[PDB]
Amino acid sequence: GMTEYKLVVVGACGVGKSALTIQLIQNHFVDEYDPTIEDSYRKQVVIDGETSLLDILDTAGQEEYSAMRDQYMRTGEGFLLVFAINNTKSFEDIHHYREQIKRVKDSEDVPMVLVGNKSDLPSRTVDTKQAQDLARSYGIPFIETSAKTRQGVDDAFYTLVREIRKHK
Ligand SMILES: */C=C\C(=O)N1CC(N2CCN(C(=O)CNc3cc(C4(C)CC4)c(Cl)cc3O)CC2)C1
Ligand SMILES: Nc1nc2c(ncn2[C@@H]2O[C@H](COP(=O)(O)OP(=O)(O)O)[C@@H](O)[C@H]2O)c(=O)[nH]1
Ligand SMILES: [Mg+2]
Repeated sequence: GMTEYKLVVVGACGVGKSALTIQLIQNHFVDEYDPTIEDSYRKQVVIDGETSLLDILDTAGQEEYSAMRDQYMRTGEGFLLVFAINNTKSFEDIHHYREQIKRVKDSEDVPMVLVGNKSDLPSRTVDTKQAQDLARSYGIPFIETSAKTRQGVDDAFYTLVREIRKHK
């Protein structure tokens, strides 16, 4: 059929995973989205002239790391590592998410993008420099987003597709 990318949105509770997903899919900001609901949504896009379908998995719920769940996560082709720029713990968590993804994929070369969300807030506690430097050490792109204003949303997901398209 037509080209498909499975993109998995990860990161701590409350960082804006669901809001980023729904902004990408239907261009509206959701204020309240149940943190236990993990759903996927598919969107037709055109990225660098190539039509494709993005299958976006908005991860949620309990943090349980089992063989079956690992194998399910392994079906993701690229991962958005999302933290919130006003939540230092969510940034500290990022390496844990990354290491679990590498483990399940049996690869140190998995397509990923680091996303600092909630850029519209007055309350930053994570410096852009620190997140850029982390992403550089990982060899992956860094995007800042606001699911509220939509700034950076398409850049984050389309950058992740472009990372997948490099992947050997
Ligand atoms: C407040 C709820 C919420 O938004 N979230 C909890 C946090 N994660 C949800 C998804 N999750 C798991 O399902 C644990 N299993 C698991 C996850 C991964 C990832 C790191 C998500 C890719 C992998 Cl690779 C394997 C397995 O088994 C973690 C916590 C978001
Ligand atoms: N100001 C602001 N609030 C946001 C943004 N993204 C998410 N939120 C709010 O942050 C809370 C958590 O968002 P949610 O999408 O549920 O995060 P998730 O737990 O990672 O799925 C909600 O009240 C959202 O409306 C953002 O970019 N800016
Ligand atoms: Mg959610």
